[PDB]
Amino acid sequence: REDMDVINPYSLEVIKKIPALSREEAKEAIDTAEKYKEVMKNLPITKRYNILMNIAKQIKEKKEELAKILAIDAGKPIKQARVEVERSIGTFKLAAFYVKEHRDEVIPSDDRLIFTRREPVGIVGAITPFNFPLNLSAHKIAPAIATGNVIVHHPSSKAPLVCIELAKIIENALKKYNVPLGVYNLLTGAGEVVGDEIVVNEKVNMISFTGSSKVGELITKKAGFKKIALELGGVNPNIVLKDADLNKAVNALIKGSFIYAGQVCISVGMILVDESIADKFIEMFVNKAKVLNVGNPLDEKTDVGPLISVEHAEWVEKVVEKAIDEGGKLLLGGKRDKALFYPTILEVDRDNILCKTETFAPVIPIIRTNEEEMIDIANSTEYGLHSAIFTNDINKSLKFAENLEFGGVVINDSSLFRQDNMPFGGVKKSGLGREGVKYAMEEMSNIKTIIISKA
Amino acid sequence: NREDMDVINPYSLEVIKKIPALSREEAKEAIDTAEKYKEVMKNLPITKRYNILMNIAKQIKEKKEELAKILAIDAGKPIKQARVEVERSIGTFKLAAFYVKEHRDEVIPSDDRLIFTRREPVGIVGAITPFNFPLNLSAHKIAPAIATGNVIVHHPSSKAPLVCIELAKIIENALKKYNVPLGVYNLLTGAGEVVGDEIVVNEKVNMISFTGSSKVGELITKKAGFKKIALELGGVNPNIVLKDADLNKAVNALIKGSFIYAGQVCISVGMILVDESIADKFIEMFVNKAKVLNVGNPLDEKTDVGPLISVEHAEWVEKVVEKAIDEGGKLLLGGKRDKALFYPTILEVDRDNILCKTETFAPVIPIIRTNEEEMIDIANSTEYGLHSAIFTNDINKSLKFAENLEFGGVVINDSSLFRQDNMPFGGVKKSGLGREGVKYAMEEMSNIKTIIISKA
Amino acid sequence: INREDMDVINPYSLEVIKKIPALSREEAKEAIDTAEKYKEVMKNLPITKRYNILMNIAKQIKEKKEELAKILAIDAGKPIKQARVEVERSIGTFKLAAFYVKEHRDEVIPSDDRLIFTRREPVGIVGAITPFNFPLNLSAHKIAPAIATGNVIVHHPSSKAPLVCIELAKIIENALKKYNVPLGVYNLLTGAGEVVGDEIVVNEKVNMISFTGSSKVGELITKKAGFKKIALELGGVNPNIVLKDADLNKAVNALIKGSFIYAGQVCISVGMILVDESIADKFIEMFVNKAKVLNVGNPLDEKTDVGPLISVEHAEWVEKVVEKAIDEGGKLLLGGKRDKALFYPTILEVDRDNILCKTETFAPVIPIIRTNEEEMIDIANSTEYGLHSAIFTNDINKSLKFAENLEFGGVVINDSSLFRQDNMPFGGVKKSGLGREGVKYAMEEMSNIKTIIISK
Amino acid sequence: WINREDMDVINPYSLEVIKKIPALSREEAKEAIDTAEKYKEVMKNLPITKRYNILMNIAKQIKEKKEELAKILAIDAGKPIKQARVEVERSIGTFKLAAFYVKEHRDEVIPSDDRLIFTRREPVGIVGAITPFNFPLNLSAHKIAPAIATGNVIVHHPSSKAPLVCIELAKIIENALKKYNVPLGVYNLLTGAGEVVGDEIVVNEKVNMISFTGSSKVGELITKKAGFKKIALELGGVNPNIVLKDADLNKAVNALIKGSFIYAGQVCISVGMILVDESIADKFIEMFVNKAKVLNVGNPLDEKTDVGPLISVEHAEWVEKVVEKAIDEGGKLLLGGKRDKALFYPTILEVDRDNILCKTETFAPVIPIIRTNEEEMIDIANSTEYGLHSAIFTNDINKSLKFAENLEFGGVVINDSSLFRQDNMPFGGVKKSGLGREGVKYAMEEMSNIKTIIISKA
Repeated sequence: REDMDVINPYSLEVIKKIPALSREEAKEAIDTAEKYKEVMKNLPITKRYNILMNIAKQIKEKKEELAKILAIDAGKPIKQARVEVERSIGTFKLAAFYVKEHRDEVIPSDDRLIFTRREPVGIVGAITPFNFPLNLSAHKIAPAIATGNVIVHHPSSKAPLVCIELAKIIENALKKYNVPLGVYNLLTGAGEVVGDEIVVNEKVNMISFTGSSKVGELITKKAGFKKIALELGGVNPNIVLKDADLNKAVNALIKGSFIYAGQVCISVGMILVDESIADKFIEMFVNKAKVLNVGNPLDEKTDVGPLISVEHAEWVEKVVEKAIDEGGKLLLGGKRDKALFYPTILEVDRDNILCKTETFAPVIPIIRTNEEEMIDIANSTEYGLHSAIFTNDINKSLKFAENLEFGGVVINDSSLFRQDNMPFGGVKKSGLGREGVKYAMEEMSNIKTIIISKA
Repeated sequence: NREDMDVINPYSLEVIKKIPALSREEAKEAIDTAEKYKEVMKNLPITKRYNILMNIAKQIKEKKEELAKILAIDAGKPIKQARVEVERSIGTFKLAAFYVKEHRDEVIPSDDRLIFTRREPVGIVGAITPFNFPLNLSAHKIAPAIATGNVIVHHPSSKAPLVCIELAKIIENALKKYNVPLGVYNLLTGAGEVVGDEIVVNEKVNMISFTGSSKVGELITKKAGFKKIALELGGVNPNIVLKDADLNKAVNALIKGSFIYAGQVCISVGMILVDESIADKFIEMFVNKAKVLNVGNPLDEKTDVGPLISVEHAEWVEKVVEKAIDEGGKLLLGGKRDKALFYPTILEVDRDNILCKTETFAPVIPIIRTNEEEMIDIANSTEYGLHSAIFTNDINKSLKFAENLEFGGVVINDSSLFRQDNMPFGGVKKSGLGREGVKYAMEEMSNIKTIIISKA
Repeated sequence: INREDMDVINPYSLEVIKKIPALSREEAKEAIDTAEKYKEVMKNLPITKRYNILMNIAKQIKEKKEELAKILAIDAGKPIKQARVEVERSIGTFKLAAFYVKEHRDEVIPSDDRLIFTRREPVGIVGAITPFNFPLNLSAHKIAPAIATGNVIVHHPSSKAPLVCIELAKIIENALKKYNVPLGVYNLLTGAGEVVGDEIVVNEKVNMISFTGSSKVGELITKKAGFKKIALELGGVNPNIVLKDADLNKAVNALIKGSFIYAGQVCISVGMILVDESIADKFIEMFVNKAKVLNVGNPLDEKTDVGPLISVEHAEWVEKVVEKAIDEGGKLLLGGKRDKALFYPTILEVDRDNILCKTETFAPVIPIIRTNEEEMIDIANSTEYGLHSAIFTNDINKSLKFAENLEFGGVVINDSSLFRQDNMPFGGVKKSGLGREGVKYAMEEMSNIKTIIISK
Repeated sequence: WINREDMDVINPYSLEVIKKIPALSREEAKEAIDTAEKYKEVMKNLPITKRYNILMNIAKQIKEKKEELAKILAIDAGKPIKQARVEVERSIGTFKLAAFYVKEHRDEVIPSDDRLIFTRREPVGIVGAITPFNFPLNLSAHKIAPAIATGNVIVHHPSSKAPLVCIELAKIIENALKKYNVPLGVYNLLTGAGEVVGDEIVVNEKVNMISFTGSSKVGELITKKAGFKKIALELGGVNPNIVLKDADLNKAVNALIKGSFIYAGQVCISVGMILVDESIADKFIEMFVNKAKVLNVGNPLDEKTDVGPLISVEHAEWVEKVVEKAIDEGGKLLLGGKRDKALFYPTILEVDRDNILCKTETFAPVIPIIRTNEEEMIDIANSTEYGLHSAIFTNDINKSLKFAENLEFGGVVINDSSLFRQDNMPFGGVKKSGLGREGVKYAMEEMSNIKTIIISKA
C-alpha cells in the first residue's frame, strides 16, 4: 500500500509513499510475532552469529546507498550519514561477538552447583527515532536477535526509508539461514497508532524506546507489566572553566552544538562559561560558527543540513523569539529558510527559556557565570542525559564529575560524545536502562538461576 | 505513639499491641522529609556505610533470640525457623557491608580516552515488605539500599510488623552511632492500600521494590509511573518427580518445600507432578511423613507447622480445598482447620484442578500423576514463573527440563523452596521484575554514570 | 633469510619438500635485539590499529584457505579435511583477538576520596614456541593475543612442519605493511629447537615464554627460563572413562574421533579408555569394528581418515612401545602394523600396569582397560600428567563426582578428551602445563596489571 | 622440636636476645613437607562454610589479641607501636576479606550450542609461603588467608629477623583448626635459617607453588631454583616519587614524609628517590627537611616515637657505607647521615641522576632528591631494574595521565607517595620487582588452578 507521505526535509518533496498500518493490523503483526517466539528462543548461537554477521555484510556492501538515503530522508549531511552507516556495521558485528562471548556465572555452594543462564524476554517492541534511524535501530535489533527475542519494530515516520532498507537486509539474512521471516517485523505508520499498540499490547514483553522525554514518560504510564528501556533527551550542559584550553573547547563545542543541526539527544543544550574568559570564548565560538557550510545534505561540503520538518523549524523560531523577549542577546543567526535553520547563538541568563527547553535545533545559549554557580545551573533541569566539563585541573574535574547529576560526564570533549561500546543512557527524566550492545542484551534477557543439588 | 492498628498473634488470636497507622497525608509528609536527606545519604563515605551495615548486623546478633520470639508470636513462625530467618538477616547485612567495599566498576578500552563507570544512588527507595519473612526480606531491601547511598521509605506488612519496628530501632541506633541523620531511613506503618499505595504513586519516590502478591505487583506496574521497579511476587511452583528419582530424598525435600512456614512462602511447593510408574509409592511415602509433623504452637521447640497468618486466610483456603474436592480432587490427608491453624493437606488431582492454578499460601499440596512428556507442559501452564524443581538422576532429562522450564529458578534434586541468599533470585512471567540478593539488588538500586576523560 | 639449510620433510612420501634457513644462536640473539627496538612502537599501537591488523590477518588466511590446508597435508601429514578445519579455527582465533582488543575490560575499585583503577600493559617481548601438530591454529593462539596486548613477538615454529608458519609470517608482514607498522614487531625464527628455541627461553630480553609441546621440554623450560612469565601447554595420557550406563553408540563414535584424529598426535588425544567390566565386551567389539573401516593413507586424498605420523623415527619408537606393551601381557585387538611413518589404528586390551597407561605415544595406539567404577578415578589420576579427562555416563551424581575428583585441567562429559572449544580456557595441571590459552586468557598471561590511584 | 631453643631472636632497638626458637634442619623441613602432603585431600575437600568459619575465627582471635600482637611487632620488628597497631588492624581485615571471597568468588559459564561449559577453581596443592620481617603479620595474612580460602595445605617460613608474631599467628591458626575439627597438619610454620628451611620449600618437588615476599636478589634466585612450580614474587624497588612544578607543596611534603619515613623506610614501596622540578626544588627541599627534622627517633615502644631502628646493626652499617659513597660521588648531605647502633636517623641528600642512591634499594630512611626538568623525569624514573611503585604530584590532568601511562611500574600513585596500598587492590611489581599480584582476591586466583568442565548435550 501507499498510505503515508515520506518527505525530503531539504527540498520538501514527497520522496515516496509507504504503508500506514491500522491498530488492528499492528495487533495482527504482534499475534504473528508471538507464534515465532519458540523458534527464536531455540535458535543456536552459530545461527544468531551468522545472521548478525550477514546483516553487517549487506550494510557494508550497500554503504553509500544507505548513506544517500540518510541524506535525502533524514536531512543528514552525507559525510555524517557515512559515519552513521559505518557505526551500524560495528553494532551488528559486536552483537555477533557477544552471542559467542557473553558470560554467565557460577556461585559457590557446598554440595550444590549454582549457575545462571540468560533467556529471551520474548517479544521486544523496538521504537526508534528519526535522527540516527539506522544505528539506533541497530542498537535495539542487534542485541534483540543476539538474545533470542522476536521483534516488532516501529520506526519514526519522519525518516523511515533506511529502516525499510534494513528490514529487507534482515529478511535476506533470515532467508539465507532458513529462519522464518516472522521473527522480525517492521511496522510503519502513525506513532500514536502503531507505536501506541506496541506499548499497550499485553503480548509484548519489553519496550525499548528512543525519542522525546514527553513520549517516554507517557510510556511508563501505559506500558503495564513489561520490561522498559528508555533513551530520551535533555538540555545537556557543557561547562568551560577558566583554565580550559579555549581553542580545543571551541572546536569540540562547535561539533557538539552543530552536528546533525543539533538534532541529537546528547547535543549541546547550554554552555556555561567562566566570566573571566566569557568574552574571548564567545568571540572565538561565534567566529567558528559563522564559517559553517549550511545547505544541501547531499553536497560533500555541507556542514549543517535542515531540521527534520518545517513545523519543528517554526517551533524553534518561536522559542528563539521568546528567548530574545526574555532578554537573550542574539550573537549569530536566528534565521530560517523553510526547514533549514541557521546556527544560532545567544547570550542569556540562567532563567532563560533555552536553559529549560530541549530544542533539537542548532540554537546555543551561553551563560557567563562563576565557578560556584555552575553545578547548580547544570543540575537545575528535569533531565540528566550528558554533561561536559573543559578544564585541566584534576581536583575540579573529579568534583564536577561526581556532582553532575547525569548519565554521562565528558571531560575535555562536548556532551555529544558516545563511544558505541560504552554503557549509554540518562538519569532523571532522560532514561531507563543502558544501551550499547552488551548492556542492551542484559536488558533484553531474563536471568534463570539453576541449582543442581549434589548427593 | 498512636495506637491505631491491632497486631495479632495468629496462633492465640490475641491482640499483642496497637501500632500507628499513617494516613496518606502523613505518608506524603514522611516522603517529603526523606527527600531532604537524599544529599547526605548520597555523600556518605564507603567506610561509614560499611560501619552502619556491620553495626546493624551486630545488633541483630545481640538480640537474636528476642527477634526470633517476635517472629514466632507475631508471624506465627515456628521458633526453629524464626532463628534461621534471624541468622540469614545477619548474613544479609554483613554481605551488603562487604559489597560496599568490593563492588566493582569497569573501564572500557578507547584510543586517547579514559572511559569508566561509577554507580550512584537512584535516590529514594520505596521498600514494601511482606509478612512471611519480614526480617530477612526487609534486610534484602534495606541493606543494599544503604550500601548504594539511597534514602529509604519502608512499609512493612501489617500482618507481622513488630520485627520491622525492632529492626527500625536497630537502624536508628546505627545511624546515631555514626552521626547520620535519622531521616535517611523511615518506617511507615499502616494500611497497604493507603501507605504502600502512596509510596508506589508518589513522584518523589525514585524506585519501588515490592515483595508480595502477584495481583498487587501487577497493579504496581500500572500505577508506579516513571520509577525503577523491582517485584518479587509469587507463583504456583511445580515440583517434578521423574521415574528415576531417589524417592526417599525427594520425599524429604518435598516435605520441607511443602510445609516450611505452613506453605506461606513465594517459592513453596504449589504442585507435585509425579511419574505414573512411581506415583503410588511416592504418594504413600509422602503422606506418611506429613502425618507425623508436629502441628501447634510456634513458640514450642518441637513444632514443625504453625498457623496461617489470619483466620480470614484460613477460611478462604478451606473454601478452595472444598472446591478442589468438588472438582474430583481426592483428599489423602488433613483438610482440617483449628481457627487459623491449618493442618497439612494433600490431594491427588488432575491438571484442570483449581489448586493447579491457585497460589494458596497454605499447607495444601496437589499431586498429579502423569507421564514425562506432559510434565513440562503442565509445569509451564500457569501465568507465573518463579521457581520449579525436578528430581531425577538423568543428565539429559535434567538439562532438557532446566532449559525448557519457564521459571526464574530451576532446582534439581531439591524442592522449589531452595534459595541461597547470595544467588540472584526472582521470577519471570507474572512472578517478578529484577533480581534480589544483595549484589543484584545493589545494581537495581543504583544508576550507572559513564565518565569520559579525553586525552591530549 | 635466503639460506637453504634444513630439510623439510613430507611425512607420507618422506621426500624433502624444500630446505629452509636454520638460524644460529647468534642470529637468534640478533633477532631478539631487533624485536627489543620495537617494544615502544608495539606498546603504543592504538586499539584501532591492532584491531585492523588482526582482522586483516584473518582476511588473508580466509583468502588462502585451500592453499594453507594443502600445506598442512603435505608438511604435517594432516588429512585434508582436518587441515581445512584447522585453517577455519585459525581465522576465528585472529578475529576473536580483534574483538578483545576493543572489548577487554579493566576494573575500578571503590575507595573514599581515591579513584583506583587497573590498566593492562604488554609484558614486552613474547617468545612463542609452537608445535608441529596444529602449527597454524596454535601459532594463532599465541600470536593473536600477543599483538592484541601490544607485545613484540619472537616465534620459533616446529621444524617438523614449519611451512604453514612461514606462510603465516608472510601474511603477518602483509598486514603490518598495510597499516604502517615496522616488520620487526614480529619475527619468525626457524632452525633447531635446542638452538633457536633455547635462545628465546634463555635470553634475558625476552619477557614471557609461551610454549606448546612435550612435557619433557616444558619441564626443562621451567629450569632454564629464569625471571620471565611462563605459559606451558604440554601433553598427557588422557583417560576416557565409559560407565556401564553410557550411550555406547555415542561413546564409540566420540572415542573413534578422539583416538584417531590426526593419527592421535594431539595433546588431548585419547591416551587410555577405561570401560566398565559389565559392558567391556560390547564396547570393545563396537570400537574395533568402527576402527577397522578407517581409511589409512595419503593425507591429500579426500577419502583419508588417518595419515602418517610426523616422522619415521617416531613411528619406529611407537612400534617398540607396542612390542613392550605386548610383552607385558597386552592383548592385540587391531592393527600394530606400520609402513614407514604410516601407523595403522592399533588397539590393545591391557591392565592398569601396562606401559601404555603411563606413556604418551602421540600415535593411533589405544589401550583399553576393563575395570569397575570404584577403581576408575584412581587409574585416571595415577599419571604425572593432568591435561584432559572424559567420562561417558547418563548419571548426574556420578558425572559430578568424577568431574570434581578427576585431577585434570579439562573434564569432558559425554564427548572424548579431544574436545576443545577455542574460546574456552584451556590447559593442564600437574606436569601438563602452566597458565591457560584461549585468546582472552592468553591476553591476561601476556599482559601485566598496572594499578593507578588518583588521590582526591 | 617445638621445645628447642636453637636460634636467637633479637630486639633491634636494645639488641637484647628476646628468646630462642627452633631452627629446623633440611631433613626436618623435608618431613614437614611430606606430612603436609598427607593432608592435601582434607584441605581440598573442606567445605566453604568450614573455610569461612576458620578465617573468621582467625580474625576474631587477632582482634582479641590486638595490643599483645602490636607489642610483639614493636619489640621484635622494631616497629613503632602506633604503626604496629595499624598492621594488626589490616591483618584482621585480610582474614575477613578472604572469608567473604570463599563465599563470593565467581566462576564462569561460556556459551556453547548443546554444551554446558563452566569453570571451577581448585587448589594448587601445597603453597610454600615465605614471608618478610617488615610486615610479618599482615604479609603472612596476605598469603595464609587466600591459601586457606582456596583449599591449599601451607608450609610457611617466616623471616628469622622478626618471627615472633608469626609464631603467635600459628598458635591462632592452630586454635581455629582445632575448633572446627581440621587436622593441624594443614598449616605448618617452619622456623630456621632461610638458606636451609626457605631453600627446601623452594626446591622440594612436593611443593606446588611458591609465594615469596622479600628482596629482589632472593626473588631472582627463586626463579632459578623453583623448577616446575607456580611462582608469585613480591619484591622491592627504588620507588621514584615525582613532584611537578604545579604540585600542592604542603600536601606533597606531608605525603612524602610518610612515604619516606614510615617503618624507617623498610617497606618495599618506601620512597626511593624524589624527582622535583628545578623551579620549585629549593622551596620543596626546605619544607621537606624542616618536617623531617622534627620526627621523633627512638624506642618503638614509646607512643611518641615516629621512627624506630633498622632491623639489624649489620644493615645499618651497610646503609652508612652507602651514604658515605653517595657523598663521595658528590651528594650533598642536607639532614641526618647519623647512626646509633641500628637506629638510623632520617637522612636526606641532594644528588644527581647518576648517584648510587638512584640505583640502590637501601630499605632505610635515606632519601635522595634530584632536581630536574619535567621532560627528564619519566626517563630517570624508568631507569632502574625495578618497577614496583611510582608516584606523581600534580594538578594537571594531561600530565598525570601521560606519567601514569608511561611510568613502567606495577602501581602509579597520583597525589600521594609510592607508599600507598589499599589492601583490597591488586598489588605487585613489573621488571625485577615481581611476578603475580597480591590482595586476597588476586592471590586466591594465583593459588588455584582452573578446571574447565564441558557437559555435552544430546
